[PDB]
Amino acid sequence: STGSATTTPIDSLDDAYITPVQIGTPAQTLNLDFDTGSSDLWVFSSETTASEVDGQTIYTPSKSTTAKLLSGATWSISYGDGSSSSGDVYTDTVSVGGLTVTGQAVESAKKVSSSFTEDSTIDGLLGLAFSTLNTVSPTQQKTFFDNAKASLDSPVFTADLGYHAPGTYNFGFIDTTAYTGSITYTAVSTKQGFWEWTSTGYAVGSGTFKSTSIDGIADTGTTLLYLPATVVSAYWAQVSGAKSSSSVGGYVFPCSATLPSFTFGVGSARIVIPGDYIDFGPISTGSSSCFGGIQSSAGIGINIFGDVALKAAFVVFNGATTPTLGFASK
Ligand code: PRO
Repeated sequence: STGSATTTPIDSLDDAYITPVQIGTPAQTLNLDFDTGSSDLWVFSSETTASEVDGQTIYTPSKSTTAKLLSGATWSISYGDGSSSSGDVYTDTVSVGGLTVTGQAVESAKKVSSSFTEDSTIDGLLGLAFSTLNTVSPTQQKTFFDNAKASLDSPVFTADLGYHAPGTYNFGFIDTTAYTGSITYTAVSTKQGFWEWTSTGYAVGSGTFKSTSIDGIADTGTTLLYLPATVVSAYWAQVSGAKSSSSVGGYVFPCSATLPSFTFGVGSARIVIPGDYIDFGPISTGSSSCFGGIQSSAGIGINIFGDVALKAAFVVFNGATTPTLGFASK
């Protein structure tokens, strides 16, 4: 089997991407944030505290002939941005882009934090990290990808995120028309439950490439690129007027600037992030200070190749017995 679904930015800054997912029978279509940095499939639902719902489409298990309460199971998750959600669990039929899994754990939110309530475009998350991170207790549950795997033509999914444009998540096949040149594969560690890999270095604009190992995670659910303070300082030093602002919460730069590109290494390959991708626009409406798309990971504890980096590439998440990550230009 295979699946193929279009993923669409939620706003003009590509803050996140939503992908339609069919849940239950008859289908209830919810727009989920596919997140390679977590392992829970959770939704706004008929159980979500009413005051915490503001425009989202909800899953109503009582209207699904295939929904079953997973008795006694609960879940609770906190994300790197401080947001959180929790609730109970159903099993139901879930389809993404034509690929169907039966008996998928669908985690129904009873409570969500304010950032979720305030984002009316996101009806929940679909986790694509390793199932060892799944938060359901007392019986941990599998991700959609892990449940789908045995039916897939090939044990892979691919992320092809757009810059200010729709893109695609494919399951079970590599679309050889969706990238240019070759795909370069690199080793993954699952020790922390993430798609964790080691970049071979970086360059700023037209500068020389610095060979240096940077361990980090491929995370479609994080907007920005978070790298060591040394690397980030070297980048912003090339932008006149750029500085780190504790009041704003990171690097800002004059909106009149032209940003250099940023290159990261994947083995002997090089992925170039255009300067435009690194511009996240005014810090507040009408400001002439703009927020940077490359930020320090120093306060986070892990480097994160988020959407800023990933949308510059066609990315293969290879979930074979020995997992790997592939990157190609596009
Ligand atoms: O009552 C049940 O089975 C689920 C688990 C606790 C909350 N709701």
